[PDB]
Amino acid sequence: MFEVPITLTNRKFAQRRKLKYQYINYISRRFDRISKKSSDEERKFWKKYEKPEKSFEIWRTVSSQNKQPINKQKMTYHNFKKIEKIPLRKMEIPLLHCTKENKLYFQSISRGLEPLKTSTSEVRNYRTRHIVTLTDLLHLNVSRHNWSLAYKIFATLIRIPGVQIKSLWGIG
DNA sequence: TTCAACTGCTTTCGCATCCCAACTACTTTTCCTCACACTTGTACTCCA
Repeated sequence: MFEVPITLTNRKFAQRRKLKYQYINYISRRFDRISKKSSDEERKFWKKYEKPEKSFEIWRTVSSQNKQPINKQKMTYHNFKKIEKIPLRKMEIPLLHCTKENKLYFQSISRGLEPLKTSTSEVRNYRTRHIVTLTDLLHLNVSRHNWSLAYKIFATLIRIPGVQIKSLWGIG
């Protein structure tokens, strides 16, 4: 349930985000050439946005000049399936080089259908399996205001290698 | 018959642009663990 302090990575997750952010670069360019009639591939993505670094989300005052008139002309299904088609053409040949469940992912996440499999569950590393165990027992006693026990879990969690700042300072 | 620059000399011992590095990333090195499609009979009756 609770967040874990692991620097966990797998090839199926390194691909499935890269399989996603490779695609998004093409469909972003395609949206602006139809707006013109009217290469890490993820390092290239975040150059469109400013990472907030103070808050989670870049919140912004509103009663100011950051306002806009509402755009009138809206989407339809006929324009959406023709603006995605040419990015869906070029994507299909790297879709057969990637693994089929990464390929099952991008087929599923492009029609809606967010993933229901959370990444810290199938990792099965036996050391992360205790790091997932301890942090769900760490928060559970802090939830239950049991402090001599949640001390003991927290003293044991910081000694297991690979744990982060996340557990460290927050519940001081 | 004079003005104005070129001129060597003050002491006496001893003191005294190129490289490197940081951290976080991404990647390669491979080795190990199984599945996915194909096929002949046999089984349960099928129509003669």
